[PDB]
Amino acid sequence: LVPRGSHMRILITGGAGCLGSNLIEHWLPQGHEILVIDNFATGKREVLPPVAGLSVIEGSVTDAGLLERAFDSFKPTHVVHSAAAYKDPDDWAEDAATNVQGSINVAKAASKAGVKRLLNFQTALCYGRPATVPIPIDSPTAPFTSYGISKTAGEAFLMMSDVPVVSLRLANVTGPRLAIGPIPTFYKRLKAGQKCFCSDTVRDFLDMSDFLAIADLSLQEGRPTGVFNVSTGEGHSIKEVFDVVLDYVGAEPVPVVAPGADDVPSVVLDPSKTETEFGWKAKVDFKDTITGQLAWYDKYGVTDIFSHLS
Amino acid sequence: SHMRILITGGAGCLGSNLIEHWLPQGHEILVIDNFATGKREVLPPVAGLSVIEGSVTDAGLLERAFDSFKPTHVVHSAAAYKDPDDWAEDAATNVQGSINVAKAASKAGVKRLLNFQTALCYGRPATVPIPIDSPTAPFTSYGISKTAGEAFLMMSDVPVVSLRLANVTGPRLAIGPIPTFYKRLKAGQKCFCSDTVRDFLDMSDFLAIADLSLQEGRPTGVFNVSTGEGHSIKEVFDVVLDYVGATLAEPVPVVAPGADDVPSVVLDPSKTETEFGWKAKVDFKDTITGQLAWYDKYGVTDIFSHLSAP
Ligand SMILES: NC(=O)c1ccc[n+]([C@@H]2O[C@H](COP(=O)([O-])OP(=O)(O)OC[C@H]3O[C@@H](n4cnc5c(N)ncnc54)[C@H](O)[C@@H]3O)[C@@H](O)[C@H]2O)c1
Ligand SMILES: NC(=O)c1ccc[n+]([C@@H]2O[C@H](COP(=O)([O-])OP(=O)(O)OC[C@H]3O[C@@H](n4cnc5c(N)ncnc54)[C@H](O)[C@@H]3O)[C@@H](O)[C@H]2O)c1
Ligand SMILES: [Mg+2]
Repeated sequence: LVPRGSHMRILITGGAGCLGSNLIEHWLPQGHEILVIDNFATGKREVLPPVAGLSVIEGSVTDAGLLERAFDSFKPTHVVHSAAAYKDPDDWAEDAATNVQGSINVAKAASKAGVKRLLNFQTALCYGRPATVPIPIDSPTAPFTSYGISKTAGEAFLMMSDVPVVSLRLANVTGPRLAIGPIPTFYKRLKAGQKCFCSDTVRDFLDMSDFLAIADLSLQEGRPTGVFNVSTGEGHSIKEVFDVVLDYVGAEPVPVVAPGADDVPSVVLDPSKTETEFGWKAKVDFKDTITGQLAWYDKYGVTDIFSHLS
Repeated sequence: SHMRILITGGAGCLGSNLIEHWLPQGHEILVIDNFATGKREVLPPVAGLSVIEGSVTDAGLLERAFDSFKPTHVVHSAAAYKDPDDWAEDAATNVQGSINVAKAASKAGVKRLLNFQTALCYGRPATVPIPIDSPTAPFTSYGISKTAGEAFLMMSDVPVVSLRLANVTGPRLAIGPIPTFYKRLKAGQKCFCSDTVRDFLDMSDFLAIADLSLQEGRPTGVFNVSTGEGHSIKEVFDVVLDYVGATLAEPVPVVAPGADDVPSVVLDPSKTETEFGWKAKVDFKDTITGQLAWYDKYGVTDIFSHLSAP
């Protein structure tokens, strides 16, 4: 039915996570039909209320029969692959099963089911220690952690698919229900009057609204396929983030501390090919990105369970 | 210098040739193999040799093998590759299998783990001969899963050597251009050579570096194993023609390489020479000729054992 001429039946793996739930909140009010598959390893049941147009299967992308049955009953036109394992750096076996084998399973099931477009999200950890920052899209993959090695292979399998695939390599995305990293940490700590420390690292940040716009473009028939960096292309230090929080919240000068052994000095993506090929560009700058995150904390707390669905 | 060696994939070409080299020296050897491609004939019931039939994907089986056998050394030679559409098997054997082998070896406190890597990990190289610090950029099921496998092994606390190998020739090689030209030329069938360049390594040179790799105090990490010289498939053909003594009814056509066929894959072994002091001794003509001489004696067979069975 609606939206007229472009109703999607969207199968979203990992739909109970941050990105998944934010996409559901974006698409469901438009009339799209959504099916989520999640094992609740990190995602939350509370972000998936029993509303019309939304179904939820508690299961794993590693379970290939659960997937064939779900693709067969639901008949999606589109797939968003957002399921990932990462929480235990030493559980290589779970990373490989979810991130490699689960990607392969989704790919095979999508191809059989005839889906029009498949959207995957890739961690910038795929680049490992880059030689060039901002990282060009044609830079090699060079992961050196369980999460990066497994995601790298996952993406590589997906790119062999006969289904048109977009894999978005992502900046640190901010928005509703983000509850980890420097933004919430500096916010809670500064309100608690606790000592903060800034890693001596450059990172990039993307506002949820800009993430949503490229996700929309990525699922349109006829649009480009392949791997794409999604960023403003600007990098900001952890200290710069801290400074925005401090001023926002209104509290000895903060020490610049690290970086840890496995911490890459600078990770900032070059989005130039994505601008060219999609005509997309990130509209929300750094200050507004962090500020809107902090504004969300003021209203709902540092929580990962506040649903904007009725 | 007595070794208790656990060899996964020991029924295959490299594994079985290793066993023939090491078992006469008094080493105790356990093989784990699922016989996907390796043959039961190459592993006779002799003193010093144990065979468990099973998969590196089976974490339970592996734990029980490492516990009972207590290896001092591990040679990880198991790989899946035969069906390029069977991504799930490639990922299970090559990624999960490598992870199970790494974890089990770590737990059992092995002195040294030896891995073999396909040059498909390099994808389409930017520089030939391929430097050892070149990126991994695989684009096939076999190259992707093996790349991930090796990367997981490199995260082990056990000392690891991973050898990126030229095309190894020796007893029981029954695939590739060498046996194909030998058989076809003797039968009067038309041959064609792809216009590609490759490297070839005699078994004797392979045994030498494998030996060095298993010795305490030796270097660790990734290494290219090669003469460092490349030869076209036409050059291989030419050696086979002359050796077989055939007369051609038309010149061999040299044809443009396939879609997925990398034009030139030759490895630069300099770091291996620097750190190991190893250098490949057998030149191209002698390497090809030694393969053809083996076929003259035994035929193109992968079931002839050089071990003396009771
Ligand atoms: N949020 C970011 O800024 C960011 C940056 C780079 C890449 N990514 C990628 O985007 C995707 C979503 O990230 P997120 O930030 O929303 O994280 P998230 O932890 O909130 O993950 C999404 C979900 O995956 C689920 N999951 C894990 N294993 C599963 C399994 N085997 N079967 C089904 N579901 C499973 C979790 O329960 C979770 O809800 C991931 O692939 C991640 O690697 C995110
Ligand atoms: N021979 C070469 O020139 C060459 C070149 C580069 C890399 N390598 C690497 O060297 C290693 C051995 O190669 P090969 O030429 O001997 O090939 P091979 O096919 O003869 O041997 C691989 C062996 O692994 C076994 N196997 C497959 N899946 C298994 C599983 N799940 N559990 C246990 N065993 C399993 C097969 O039965 C087979 O005996 C492989 O890792 C390969 O990728 C070989
Ligand atoms: Mg092989």
